[PDB]
Amino acid sequence: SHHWGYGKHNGPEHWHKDFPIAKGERQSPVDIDTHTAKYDPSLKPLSVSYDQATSLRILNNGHAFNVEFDDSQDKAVLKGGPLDGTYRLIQFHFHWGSLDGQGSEHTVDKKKYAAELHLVHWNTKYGDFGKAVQQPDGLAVLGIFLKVGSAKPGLQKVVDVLDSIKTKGKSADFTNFDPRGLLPESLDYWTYPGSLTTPPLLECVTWIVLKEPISVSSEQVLKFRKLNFNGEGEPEELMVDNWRPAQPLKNRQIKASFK
Ligand SMILES: NS(=O)(=O)c1ccc(OC[C@@H](O)C[Te]C[C@@H](O)COc2ccc(S(N)(=O)=O)cc2)cc1
Ligand SMILES: [Zn+2]
Repeated sequence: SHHWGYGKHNGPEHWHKDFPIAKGERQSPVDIDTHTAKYDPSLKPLSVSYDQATSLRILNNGHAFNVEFDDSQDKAVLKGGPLDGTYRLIQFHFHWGSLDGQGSEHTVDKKKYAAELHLVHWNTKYGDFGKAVQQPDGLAVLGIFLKVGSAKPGLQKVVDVLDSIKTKGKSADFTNFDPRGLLPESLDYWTYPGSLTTPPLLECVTWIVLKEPISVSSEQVLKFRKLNFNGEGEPEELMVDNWRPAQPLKNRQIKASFK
C-alpha cells in the first residue's frame, strides 16, 4: 500500500524506491531561472474559462486538501497558451510551509514562496483523468504562487471549512465556490513539460506557472497549517511542508509568455 509522505522517513528522498520515475527526465517542480527562460512569440493567448465551474466537495487526502469539481462536461476549462485543445478542471489544491519562507514547489531564481496553488486540468481528447495521466500531454496544471501580505477575499470560504476536514479521509460539501477569486490580475506565465509532483510522479503535465503571485494573509495560511496528515485518532502530525523540492531541469526549456 502507499506509505509515501513528507517526513524524514517517507519523504521526497525515499520516493524513488517505489516510484523510480522520480529520477526521470521530466520531473517537477523545477527552479525557474528568469534570465534563461526565453520569450516565445509563438505561444497563443491563455484562456481561463471558469464562468460555469461547479465545485462539489473538499477532501483531506492525507497529503493536501483538494477542492473537487464536476468534470463531466466542459464547465471550467483551460485552453490556449502552449496547449492543444481543451483541458477540464478536475480539482485544485495547495502546497505550503511551516513558515512563510518556504512552501512553494516551483521556485523563481531560487526564491521559495509561502505556498503554491495547483489548478489541475485533463485533456478531453483522452476521455477521463485516469487515461490522461498515461499521456505526455494528458494534464495541464496552472500553478500560482502565494505570498503573505493582504488577505485574499476569494480564499476565505476555503479557509473557513478547513476545521471540518482536519484529518485524513474527512470531506465536506463545497458547492458554489468560484475559483476565479484565486487568480492574480495578470496571466503572464512560464511553461515547461513536467510531471505530477507527488507519487506516482507521472510525466504527463504541461506546467503553466503564473509570474504574478497572489497575496494571502498570515491568518489565512496559519489555518492551512492546522490541518493534519494523520487520520482521526492517530498521533497528531501537522500538515506542513507538503512540498517537493526543485528537480533537475535536464534537457528542458522554460518558455515565457511575456517580454
Ligand atoms: N501504469 S502507469 O501509467 O505507470 C500508472 C501509474 C499510476 C497510476 O495511478 C493513476 C491515479 O490517477 C493516481 Te494519479 C491521481 C492522484 O489523484 C494524484 O493526482 C495528482 C494530481 C496533481 C498533482 S500536482 N501536485 O502535480 O498538481 C499531483 C497528483 C496510473 C498509471
Ligand atoms: Zn500540487
